[PDB]
Amino acid sequence: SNRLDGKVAIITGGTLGIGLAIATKFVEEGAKVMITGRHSDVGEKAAKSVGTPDQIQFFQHDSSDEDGWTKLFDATEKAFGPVSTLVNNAGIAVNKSVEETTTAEWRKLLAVNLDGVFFGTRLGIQRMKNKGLGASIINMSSIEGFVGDPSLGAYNASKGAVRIMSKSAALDCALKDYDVRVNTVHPGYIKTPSLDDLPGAEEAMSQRTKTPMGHIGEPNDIAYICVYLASNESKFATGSEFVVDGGYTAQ
Amino acid sequence: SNRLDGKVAIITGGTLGIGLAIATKFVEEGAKVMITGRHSDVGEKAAKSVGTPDQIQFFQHDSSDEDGWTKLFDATEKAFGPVSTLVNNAGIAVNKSVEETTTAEWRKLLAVNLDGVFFGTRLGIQRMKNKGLGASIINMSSIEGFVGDPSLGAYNASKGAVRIMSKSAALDCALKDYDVRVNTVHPGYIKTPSLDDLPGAEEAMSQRTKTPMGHIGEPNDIAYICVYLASNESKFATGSEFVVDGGYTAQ
Amino acid sequence: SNRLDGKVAIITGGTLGIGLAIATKFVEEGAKVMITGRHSDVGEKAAKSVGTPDQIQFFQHDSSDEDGWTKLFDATEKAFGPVSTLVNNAGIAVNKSVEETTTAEWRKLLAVNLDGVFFGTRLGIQRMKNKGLGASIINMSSIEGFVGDPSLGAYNASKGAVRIMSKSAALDCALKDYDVRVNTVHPGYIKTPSLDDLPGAEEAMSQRTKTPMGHIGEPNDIAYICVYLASNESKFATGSEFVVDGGYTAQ
Amino acid sequence: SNRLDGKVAIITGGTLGIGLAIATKFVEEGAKVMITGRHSDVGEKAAKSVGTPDQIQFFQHDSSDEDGWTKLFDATEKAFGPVSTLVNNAGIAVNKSVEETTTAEWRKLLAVNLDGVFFGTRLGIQRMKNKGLGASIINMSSIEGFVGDPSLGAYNASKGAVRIMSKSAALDCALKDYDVRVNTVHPGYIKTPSLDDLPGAEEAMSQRTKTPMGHIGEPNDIAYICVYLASNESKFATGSEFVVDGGYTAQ
Amino acid sequence: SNRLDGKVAIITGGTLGIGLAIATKFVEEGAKVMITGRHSDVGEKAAKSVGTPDQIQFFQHDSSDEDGWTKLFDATEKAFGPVSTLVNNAGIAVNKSVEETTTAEWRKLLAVNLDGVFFGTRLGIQRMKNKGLGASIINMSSIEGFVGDPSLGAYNASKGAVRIMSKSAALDCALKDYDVRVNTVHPGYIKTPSLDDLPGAEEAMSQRTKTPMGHIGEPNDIAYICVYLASNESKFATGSEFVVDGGYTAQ
Amino acid sequence: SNRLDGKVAIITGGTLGIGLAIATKFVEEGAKVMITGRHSDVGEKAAKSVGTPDQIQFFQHDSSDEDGWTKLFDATEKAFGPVSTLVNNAGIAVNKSVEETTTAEWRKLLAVNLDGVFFGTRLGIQRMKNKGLGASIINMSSIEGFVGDPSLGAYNASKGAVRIMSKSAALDCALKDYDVRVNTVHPGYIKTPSLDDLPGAEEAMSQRTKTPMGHIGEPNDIAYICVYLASNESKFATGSEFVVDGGYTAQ
Amino acid sequence: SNRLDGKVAIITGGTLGIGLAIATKFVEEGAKVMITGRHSDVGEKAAKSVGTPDQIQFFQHDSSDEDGWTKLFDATEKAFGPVSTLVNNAGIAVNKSVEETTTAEWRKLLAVNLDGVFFGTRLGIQRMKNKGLGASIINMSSIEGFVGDPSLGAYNASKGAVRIMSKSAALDCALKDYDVRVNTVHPGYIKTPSLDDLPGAEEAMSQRTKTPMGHIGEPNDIAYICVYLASNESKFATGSEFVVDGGYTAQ
Amino acid sequence: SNRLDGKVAIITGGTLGIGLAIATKFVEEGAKVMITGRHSDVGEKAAKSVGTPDQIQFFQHDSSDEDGWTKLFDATEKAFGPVSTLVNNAGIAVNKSVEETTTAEWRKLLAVNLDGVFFGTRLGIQRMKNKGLGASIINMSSIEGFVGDPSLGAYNASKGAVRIMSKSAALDCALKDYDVRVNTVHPGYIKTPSLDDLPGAEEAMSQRTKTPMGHIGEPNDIAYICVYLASNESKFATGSEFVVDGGYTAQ
Ligand SMILES: [Mg+2]
Ligand SMILES: [Mg+2]
Ligand SMILES: [Mg+2]
Ligand SMILES: [Mg+2]
Ligand SMILES: [Mg+2]
Ligand SMILES: [Mg+2]
Repeated sequence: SNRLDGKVAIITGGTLGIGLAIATKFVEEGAKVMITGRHSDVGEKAAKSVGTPDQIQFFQHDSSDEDGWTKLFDATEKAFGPVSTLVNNAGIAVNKSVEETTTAEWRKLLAVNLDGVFFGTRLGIQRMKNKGLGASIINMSSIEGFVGDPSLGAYNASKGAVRIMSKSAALDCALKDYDVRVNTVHPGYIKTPSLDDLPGAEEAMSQRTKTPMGHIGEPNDIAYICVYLASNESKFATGSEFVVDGGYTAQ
Repeated sequence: SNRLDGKVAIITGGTLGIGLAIATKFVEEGAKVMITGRHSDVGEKAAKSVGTPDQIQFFQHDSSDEDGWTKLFDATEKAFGPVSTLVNNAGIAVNKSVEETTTAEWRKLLAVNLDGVFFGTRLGIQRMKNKGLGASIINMSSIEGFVGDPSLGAYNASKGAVRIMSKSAALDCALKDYDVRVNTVHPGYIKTPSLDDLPGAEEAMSQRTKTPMGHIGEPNDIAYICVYLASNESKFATGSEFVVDGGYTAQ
Repeated sequence: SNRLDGKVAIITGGTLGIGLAIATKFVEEGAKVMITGRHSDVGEKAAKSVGTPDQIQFFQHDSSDEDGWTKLFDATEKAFGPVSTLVNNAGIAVNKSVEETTTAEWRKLLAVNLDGVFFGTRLGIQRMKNKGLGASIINMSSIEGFVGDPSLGAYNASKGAVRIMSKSAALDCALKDYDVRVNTVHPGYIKTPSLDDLPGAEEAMSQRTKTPMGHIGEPNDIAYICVYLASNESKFATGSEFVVDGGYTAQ
Repeated sequence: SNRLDGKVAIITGGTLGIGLAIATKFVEEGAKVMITGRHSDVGEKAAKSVGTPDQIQFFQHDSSDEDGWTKLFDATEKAFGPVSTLVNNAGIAVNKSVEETTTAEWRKLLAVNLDGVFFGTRLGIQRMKNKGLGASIINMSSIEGFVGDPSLGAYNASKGAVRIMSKSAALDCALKDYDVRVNTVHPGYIKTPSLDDLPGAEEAMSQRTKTPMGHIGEPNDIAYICVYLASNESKFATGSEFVVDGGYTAQ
Repeated sequence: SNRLDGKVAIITGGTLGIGLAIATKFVEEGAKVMITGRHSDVGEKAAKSVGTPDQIQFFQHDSSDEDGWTKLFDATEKAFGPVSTLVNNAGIAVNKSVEETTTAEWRKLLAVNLDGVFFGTRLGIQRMKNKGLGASIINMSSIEGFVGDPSLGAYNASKGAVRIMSKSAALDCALKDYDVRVNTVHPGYIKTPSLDDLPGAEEAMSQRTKTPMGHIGEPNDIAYICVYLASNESKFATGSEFVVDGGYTAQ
Repeated sequence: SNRLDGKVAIITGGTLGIGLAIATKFVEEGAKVMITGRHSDVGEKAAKSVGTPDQIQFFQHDSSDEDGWTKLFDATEKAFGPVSTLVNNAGIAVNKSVEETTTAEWRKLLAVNLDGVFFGTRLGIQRMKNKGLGASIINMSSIEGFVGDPSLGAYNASKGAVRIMSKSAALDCALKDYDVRVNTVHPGYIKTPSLDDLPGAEEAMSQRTKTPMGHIGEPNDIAYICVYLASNESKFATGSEFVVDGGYTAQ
Repeated sequence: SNRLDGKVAIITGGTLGIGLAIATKFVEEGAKVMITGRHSDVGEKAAKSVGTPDQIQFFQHDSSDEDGWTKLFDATEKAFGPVSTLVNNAGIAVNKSVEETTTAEWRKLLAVNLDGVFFGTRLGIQRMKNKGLGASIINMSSIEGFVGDPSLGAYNASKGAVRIMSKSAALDCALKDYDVRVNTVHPGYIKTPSLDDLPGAEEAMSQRTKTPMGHIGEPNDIAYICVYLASNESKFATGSEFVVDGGYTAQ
Repeated sequence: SNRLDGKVAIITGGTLGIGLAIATKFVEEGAKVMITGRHSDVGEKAAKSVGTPDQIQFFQHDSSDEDGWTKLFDATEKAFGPVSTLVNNAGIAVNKSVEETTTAEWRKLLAVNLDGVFFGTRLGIQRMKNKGLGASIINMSSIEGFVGDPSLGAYNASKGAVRIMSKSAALDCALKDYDVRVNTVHPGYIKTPSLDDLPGAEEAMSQRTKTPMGHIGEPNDIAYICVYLASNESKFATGSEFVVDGGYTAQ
């Protein structure tokens, strides 16, 4: 324990599901955390349920709002000191094939899943570089950044852009000695509130033809791999992809 | 010869460089072609230099214009009959790291390199499916869809989105028996007019630490692989990536 | 036509299935060919069925026989002149998991699928370099060099070694200006005699959960991609992997 | 701490370099360990330097000795109880291109780097399955299982086989509910004694064109990622590849 | 009473403030109403507080979502029959001068105040024309569509676009005999929840130099003028502007 | 109904056309009315046709007679109690351009259309202020107070003066807390007897280039807008212009 | 310079304030001018102070004298040739609300501000039409022809009539091809002798709540806009209003 | 002449039509000018045809490109010194009713006609304020910012936003003593290259029912009014609208 001693972390969309589990384990390991979300009653209840205000707080912010990113970092710095860790987790999904995707659907999904991650990654580098913090940016992609799905058109493009954009960021901060690492995490199917939104997807993706283990994962499975990437145990890991999918992409 | 017997092809950005070479070899192999571009004097001169109006014509169209895509297909169908082949080639580049990319730069590059390819891929599936044409959509990505470059931030995201979005399209048309194939092509550094725009990039990317062959490629190197993917010799190839880079990604 | 003008090619295991199709299309495109195999009566009948002795001949040779490789190159050079093209095609498969694979089974498969390809690649570089031939070595891997299968343990290991060993050879001949290219081809499931070793594989791999097109391929699907790699159209392609699998690895 | 509570681990080649660091961190986290090697005086000194005989012991064994693998499991089970974790770490390297590799060199490297890993993986599945141990087999590959190097011919082939063979094992134990996970670790260049086999490799691979961070790693960088894969935090990770290379493969 | 006999109305942003007052008086006068909003708990409570489900219901919808507009009209038609009245009320404000407005602020405000009104006005004409319904589209502009305010830059542009765009719509449906009227409403300062968001604005805008009446208005003041424009008493009014501002624009 | 509960209204020129319709609807909504005119036999018949003497009565008075205005207010107050509402409606028109207007024509039209409205507005403020009546003065202007007509010279000037003079009165009664509101109504072309003064005006102004609806209005179209302005629903409306013209001024 | 080459202009009330400045700039730009006024000693001194008798002269005339208008045109034509330009500038103001305006005050102001402008506009059209002069009539209105003031009752009415009457004249001379243009100028508060009629108006109208620039204008500000309207640069401008008020009417 | 002595002006879209005429007259009056456009051959030819490089130059720039605005001002400052005048002229049109406007058409027109004008107005204020330059921003709206047209939906909204946004800018720079004036110009129909794009619109808009003068204007008609607004003759004019339309809006 205390594998994240002295760290200051922002976690976008950390009030439910995967992000909420990441926040819980981060606090358990010594970090001070700021979770974000769009609904404030859910968000404040989530922060209080994990710990005290000097351990974790909430900040209402839509990841696609460019102006909010500056206020988010200022607030976190004011409460806990300089930020050392960023988890770009907030994202959404659309159940459409490329052929049947409306232009409205296309723009709204990429505004969050791609533009938002770019806004945070870009400002994270500026604020955390050259400060001896052992900085780490963790961008949440997916197995849909490796393989395609016939009814996840815009989502496939979303996560593929994230996959390769982070490699470019990682190289720039390593060649320039910024003391910032960038890595991507690729979950399989995990039981979260948003997966209950796609009816019957859990049973379909628990078949052996899809997930060889015959079942899907839990939010803590993604939390543990991000503790590794946020801690100084991973000080030699940058620009790499980490897959936790129960065998999905192995076949 | 006549490996593309009876085919009807649209090639976006086919008035210079890589696209112009693709158009030349397509006509040489029996196809009827419509090249697009933004400058009309250059475009008409390019079409006439390759062949007669019953072999190839020009259509002024910005790939990021959504309304133009419908008029482009209607014009090509009126001149040559139903379209069977689409090459999503038009793209642009920005010499910026993720840290130093303005939001304006970000939006303009993705409007062409990602939104445009999506507009054509989406409408191509609708117009070419279920017609016995042996249809083929060829999306131009890059080696920057595999590896990152520290000063090609938005470009890396552009080509990564293209890489995985085409896999989703390929699966949807195969599971539904659409008679449409989708594949991506990943060139290395090729001597084109736009590469002279980035000063001294040719000599830098001809070092052995970058391109093991000690030199860069020519536009015909990309033309030949797209004749294969457009012809019926590749009738079992869909959702795959084809790299022609002189060894860049092998090390 | 005559895309392989003036080329001299060795094709191991060219008396059945994929190799016989490669040999057929090579002769049709102007090359002169020497196919190998272990049974000589089938082999002589195979050569005669494709063309006349001044177009194609047969040479009895076990791919795992190290000393025979020198006699194979000497015989082919004597009949047709200096060899310019090598296709390491001969291979076998066993339907066993890693847990239940005997050491005897393990050793015999790697002797053919790995040692044999190494014997040919090593001597091919020595014999074809620095002669202005536009030489090309094509090593036959598989989709099983990309993904795993629970009942193809030793076969998976063989084909993964071929995938990465060819990258090393390709880099060495490019950095040293040898005028030799090395590339790998990765077929999906193809209807050949070798499918009798995997009982029931055609029906099993024709499900949509396996091959999205709902069917498996034919030997000519692999022949056409090897015409491209053997011809000078691919003079900028080295160290790359080319997949023709009907969508198998895209999901 | 005690992230490896109650685990029993075998680490081949755990008397130097990476393996010794894995053994050190395993004991620190609660596991009981048996390290192997060929020289017994160094091995006994190595075990004693890490802890007491009830924490860690040594067993003289050549990874290529098939019969010794059964005695290795019997000895470890007798001292500590049933084995739950296996790290196939022992390996060697040779600085030779494919063109200039002797058959003797080829056979000896694959006997250790490939046959040895196969011997352990095969018997590990048999001995650890269906016992509620939360078993985990970690096979040591490399970045040379992803990209090629012009002077690592046989080493590239070895490590590529390990990469894809482990996927096959992982799928078999997940589809059959064996309670065994299989994953591979791919280190970059790490300062170990084994670097004396590649002369001048530290200075060569510390150029920015090779490792973007401008330096190579230390053995503890690989130890921490193997603690994650050996613990139950990774219970949803199987058949995956984890890269710790300082940015090497991102460009 | 029953001045709106038999009418079916959609009111965007009708769960608070001005829109909520419009909805209340509409139901009181015989109309059947569907109010929209982004927060569903507030929205459902608002609908129930005004009347029964056969008088008024709620529909969660962001006016800037183009796809939602079609579902909004379908839902209202399913519950109450064909829609006859549309009130484009939802809007937001930003306290910035033109000089100090960020591009992010600019785009977000116009996405709601201009794009949203255009989406509803465009689809309203298509759905309500040529059906004998006595249709009426009421677009909510402001006094800031007549005069400027030094710290309401984007808002001034928002409401000015609405003012003149509705004139074009009104003329098109009158020249074509569509039986659809379009008019704009221009409130002064009204005590609503969003006016409490701009601190001290109420006291500042209640000075006689600003509002000659020495006080600001109440939500019912805007409700009554929209009952007139929705009823058949205004059957000769189209393309006109109606100001209720307590004298603001008279001086 | 009873939207004008307890109100006492004077309507000049209420024996024909627009004024008679205003009087009719005023009584229907609870007000008690005194209509004026110059011919007494028509006037008495008009009053009786609308209702009983305790609802509406007639008073012979020329709007340009200054002394008669005091007797008009005294008579109305004696019959119904204190007056709360005034509609300055009486007016006439002449079909002449500025170039060909006689001074006699000029003086007579402004004596009625301007001097008369001034006489009533001035005395209305004096008599109705500071009595808690919710007083409202409605001055009848026209679209000819907004745009010009080449053959309505003197009429244009009259109606433009009314438009801006009422703004001045409205401001004075709001700054001084008089409890009196002043507003103007601007009708388009309405079918009344007064159209005999403009020969052929109905057919001329019913062209689409003039009134977009293709027809002119009826007197009730103006009556309804004056019910709103006379009732307490408009208690926040003062100094404003309300146009009911069938789209005339929108183009 | 000489922007008014060959023009002959009458300027009513050109012996003080705004008119004297218009006369000064007119002569400087080549026009020959006749200024009018009621006091002849001031008028003769004013003419002499601007230039010589062959450039500018004086004519004693009260703008409300109808018969004098014919002698004014005859005198000016005799001295300089046919008149081409008329500026209806003479006007007066009274500081009274509508409620407290005497009928005597009302009649005298409209006799000058309205009847006088009508007398000149009517005869100007008759005398200047159809002579190729490029004629231009400029009627002086005010911001008080746009907005109301609580203590400028009769003045507001005068200036509103001028605003709309000039539109009617402008249309008549354009539809009939008279070669006469009519336009209005609307000044803000300007420092002139006429400000003694509104006591304290300079300090009152220099507050930022009134004139945003914090000061009032000078007579030359109005002279320059009348040079444009009198010259042939404005040959496409007719029936329009030109405001020079320091921002007064923008808020 | 030299009414624009010592001024430095940027004119967007000044290579054709209205802007080209504005540039010509500006140079004639002493200003130094930088015209912008998208086509560089047309643009350079336009600059040279008006004057020498020390009088006028060209700068390729799309007004909708946000990044280009900073480079445009820097270039003009480098060639001529600090900029004092900005003319936001570049705009485009779409021939669609609100009902039949595609979302693509809507976004593209507003990107130029509204976003572009905002980009220049915002940066113009920052660069020209508080420098004693007598700065002037002239925004090109239209008569379609006053009245509507049934087939100019997006254009009507474009010009209405411009009309009211400039009022807000004018007030902010006057209240803060910025020495910057903002005004809008509203042309009628003018014969330009883009008006020949709408076939037969010239004859339709030259009818007396549309333009009372029976003809349309020429580019110089708009040039002259912008010389007035750019010169110090208009130092008291801010936040006002200037119409030159041949009587269009007067009826
Ligand atoms: Mg986008
Ligand atoms: Mg797969
Ligand atoms: Mg690399
Ligand atoms: Mg009009
Ligand atoms: Mg005002
Ligand atoms: Mg917009």
